[PDB]
Amino acid sequence: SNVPHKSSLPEGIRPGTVLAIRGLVPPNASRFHVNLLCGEEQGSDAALHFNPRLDTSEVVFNSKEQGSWGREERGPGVPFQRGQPFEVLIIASDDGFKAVVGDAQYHHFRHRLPLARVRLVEVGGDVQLDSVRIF
Amino acid sequence: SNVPHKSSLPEGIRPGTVLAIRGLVPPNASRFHVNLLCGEEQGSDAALHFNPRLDTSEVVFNSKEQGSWGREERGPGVPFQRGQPFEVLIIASDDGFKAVVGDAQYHHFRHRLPLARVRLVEVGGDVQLDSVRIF
Repeated sequence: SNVPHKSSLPEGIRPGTVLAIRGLVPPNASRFHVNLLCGEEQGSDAALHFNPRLDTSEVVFNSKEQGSWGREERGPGVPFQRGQPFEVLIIASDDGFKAVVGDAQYHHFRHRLPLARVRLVEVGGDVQLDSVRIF
Repeated sequence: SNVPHKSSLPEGIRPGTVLAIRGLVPPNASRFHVNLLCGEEQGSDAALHFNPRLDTSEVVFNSKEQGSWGREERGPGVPFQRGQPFEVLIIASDDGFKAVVGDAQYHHFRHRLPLARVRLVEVGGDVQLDSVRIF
């Protein structure tokens, strides 16, 4: 099911980077995640934690700095559902991350960590990954 | 007939703007183009001219400033096919525009004109335009 999928970013990501994720939410999915991490260690700091929760019908955005999670932000409802495919874009700007779902602007997450700290993209949880691409 | 499509950019563009163009090349197409223009008058500067040419089997990149073109850049082959649909992403970064065709980055066009000058997207030529979206 391609999970957990990891994409190393040796030179980081610059403003104007597009992370395109396509996949299927399987019929009994609880939640999956897309993490922009600062290192490969267990529990690495996270510039972005993108967490669709099918079981609670929420989409959580958060960061992790010096080992402690920030305050969660929530998007406007769950634009995913079990047994349906999806296309997500996570777009890095100078100001934050834009989440696009189903070709529609979904949520904007202001930067909390420096963007230059990102070195790894991880995708895992209850998702059957079609493709992960980084432009 | 066959008038160029125009979309204005109210807030202009900056690092992180993504221009998503989906369409189809007509079966007897010669060429089509996507322009990032700096104004609404005829002949205004083009920060980016993206010009797939089916008749000469190439894709030409260029810029226009005060009526005169610049140095032409070309990409590896032509990832377009007469009669076939396509998806193009033009991604504004800090050092240039990233052009994605299909599922892969095709060319990097380093900025020649200031990014803050772009105010209009124009698409013309032999192309069926299905959707233009700015994220």
